Amino acid sequence: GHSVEIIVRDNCGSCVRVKAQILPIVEAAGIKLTERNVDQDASLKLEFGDRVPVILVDDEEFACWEVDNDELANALLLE
Amino acid sequence: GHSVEIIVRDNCGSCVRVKAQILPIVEAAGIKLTERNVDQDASLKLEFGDRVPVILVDDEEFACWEVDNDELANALLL
Repeated sequence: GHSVEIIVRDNCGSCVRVKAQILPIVEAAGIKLTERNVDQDASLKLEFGDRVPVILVDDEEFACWEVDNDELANALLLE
Repeated sequence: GHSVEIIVRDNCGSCVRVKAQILPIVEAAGIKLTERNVDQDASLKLEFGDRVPVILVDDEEFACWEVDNDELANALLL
């Protein structure tokens, strides 16, 4: 089994979208997703504030991020 | 004209994976992707060290990231 936690902040559309994207996968694993907010726990603002939202798997920051290749292509075809 | 840089650290599989994922896009644009390593440059570590890999387009921090659902599913479901 694994634990999964998302670290979010207030007024964070990216936080809400990432949560909605991962919920089916976490639920398929039989896991309860936990959520902590850097605007409530300053210890977390200090540790993670520069890169929220963060996903923790087994209480370790988990690298499950990819570049949007269409947004990257769009930037490169602009003058 | 454009530049693309990836900012990396040593022994980071996520840096290698992202570099491979973006390489065809940078090369479709006739651009040569460059690479700088925070473990070889202390200023660069101060700025980016805790959130590599970072992508710079025209020297600005590219913000359009998405969750890799299949990578998370792989880690949790197998």
